[PDB]
Amino acid sequence: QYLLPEAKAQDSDKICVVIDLDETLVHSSFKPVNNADFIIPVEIDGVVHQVYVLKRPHVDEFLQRMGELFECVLFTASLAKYADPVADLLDKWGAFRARLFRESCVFHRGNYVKDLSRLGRDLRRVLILDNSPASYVFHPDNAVPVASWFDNMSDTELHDLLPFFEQLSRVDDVYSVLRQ
Ligand SMILES: COCCCOc1ccnc(C[S@@](=O)c2nc3ccccc3[nH]2)c1C
Ligand SMILES: [Mg+2]
Repeated sequence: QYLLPEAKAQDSDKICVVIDLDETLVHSSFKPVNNADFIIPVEIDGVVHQVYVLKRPHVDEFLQRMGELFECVLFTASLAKYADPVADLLDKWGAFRARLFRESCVFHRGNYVKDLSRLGRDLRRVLILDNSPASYVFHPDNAVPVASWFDNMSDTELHDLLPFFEQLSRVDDVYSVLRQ
């Protein structure tokens, strides 16, 4: 059975957007970072290591606005033990109606593929936002490309992507804009 429960009533009419974490919304690292947005302690084989998390610019405006426009789902290749605490801390608005992690990805030809068909949502109303063209090899026509973000604090891509999602949020069939 499908990766998601049935949409709640607030969410059923909306387009479902699958959103990536790392290098899409945040960039985390084991190397200490000086003025970090948050620091997550992560237990790895019994030893706690600090993870230094930087937020991509305009991520707050971005997530609060997508949480309105869409049934937003976090879908990352990372492990819950790291991604859940990052989410609790980023997601100030209850934007993510679900969280999917490494076990929900398909490992295909050495890549973590987000298989939109296991989602349980009509595919004409599913979008995937990911820095990584491989996570959507199976659904290239459901995808909004975004560049990988590491630390460039002049980045404006989340802000610049918003009027396009504003338009997508209203169509009956995303393929009518993307093209399948
Ligand atoms: C001591 O290093 C061993 C790493 C074990 O993996 C873990 C475990 C917990 N947390 C993290 C933090 S995160 O930066 C991260 N992003 C990733 C993207 C792809 C694959 C693994 C990833 N891991 C990682 C990478
Ligand atoms: Mg990524």
